[PDB]
Amino acid sequence: APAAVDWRARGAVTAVKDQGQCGSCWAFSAIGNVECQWFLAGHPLTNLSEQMLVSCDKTDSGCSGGLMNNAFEWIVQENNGAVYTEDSYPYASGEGISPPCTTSGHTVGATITGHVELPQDEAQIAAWLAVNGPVAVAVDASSWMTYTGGVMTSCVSEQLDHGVLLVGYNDSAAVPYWIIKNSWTTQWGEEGYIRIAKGSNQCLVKEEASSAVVG
Repeated sequence: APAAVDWRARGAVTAVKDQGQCGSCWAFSAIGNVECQWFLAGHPLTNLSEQMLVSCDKTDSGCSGGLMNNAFEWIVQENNGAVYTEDSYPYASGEGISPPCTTSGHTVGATITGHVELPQDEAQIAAWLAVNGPVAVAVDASSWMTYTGGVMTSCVSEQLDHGVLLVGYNDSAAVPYWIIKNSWTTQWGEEGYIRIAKGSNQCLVKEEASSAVVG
């Protein structure tokens, strides 16, 4: 809160997952944000279900893409605020297809009441994150298949195409950076994470930032 915040070092972030061949990054961003906000609201960190969104959220398009803001509003407006545990609705879309939605046989792991859309300003996003926790963001991920580690100091920043989770920042480093959880397994990047320079809208990170509200 200023200087540096890393919510992974606060017990607030679950393990890196794998979206597989499904274009479900929107769902991993939205659920990763809910997992962290649920913990920060005073509940034990629980793994929650991306499959629930890929299969049941009909305001988004399953393995053909979606938006974290639509995903948050589908949970509130159509699923009575419920987010199921990952254990009770496991990921089933690794091959690139979303099975039909099942409405029963699952357990509620978290509930949310709404969502807030954050200012398109990195200093303001950092100020909110420092106090309220991890933020879902959309980025241009064109450069990211060649990311091998370290702080990426220049990033292609043309078109938003990927949704991820901002878990921290460090303004004390040589080049200030953001720390981001991705969904392409631990074999990619720094054990599934990436750091990009902060303060110059690298990869269009300030453009579409939002968070679920629980309470």
